[PDB]
Amino acid sequence: LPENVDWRKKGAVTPVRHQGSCGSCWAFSAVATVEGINKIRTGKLVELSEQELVDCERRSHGCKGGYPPYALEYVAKNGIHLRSKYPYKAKQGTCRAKQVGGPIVKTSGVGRVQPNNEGNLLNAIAKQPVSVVVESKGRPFQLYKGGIFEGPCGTKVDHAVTAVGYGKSGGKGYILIKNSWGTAWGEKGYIRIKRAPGNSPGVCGLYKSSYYPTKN
Ligand SMILES: [Hg+2]
Repeated sequence: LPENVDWRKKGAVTPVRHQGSCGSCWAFSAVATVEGINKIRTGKLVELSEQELVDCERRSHGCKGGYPPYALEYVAKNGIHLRSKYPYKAKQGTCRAKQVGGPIVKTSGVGRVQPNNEGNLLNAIAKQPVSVVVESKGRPFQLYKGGIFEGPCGTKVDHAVTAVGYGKSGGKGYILIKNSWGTAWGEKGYIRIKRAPGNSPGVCGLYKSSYYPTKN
């Protein structure tokens, strides 16, 4: 695979956002992967609506969490609106998907990374942004303000974020994660999580559950 990939270098990653007052990480992560395969297949970076998935993705639970593959299923069946035509309110509303103008971004299906294995994950990352899970409940994670993150954390994953790159940095393997906690957190909104090698739940269960949208 390439030894280092950064989708931000590619123009495939939109600015860091903030969830505000809502458990919508599932939606923000599915959004970010969909922006990325979007820019990769079409050349156009656009920002898409997290609020469409909070209000319309009925299998997820709004502002009380959700599941990145369901969201990704949602986009494959229904496509998904411009963040500007269906703006983010940080609470669960009724689904307005029908009433919103602008172009729909559409995908065709969902890719499941075979979990618990480093190279499977990077093979996916080396092709596009991937939705992954992490255990975020640990103080070290919530107070993370930069460096290669090795824990401590457990594998009780509770938070969906987006793998937007991976690489080696003054010799450690990491994965480059876009969080949705604002640019105040971590390295201006990103985290570099230590790569466990081969077959592993990953640092902080980083390998336990990886999905991406398929398109074009
Ligand atoms: Hg979360």
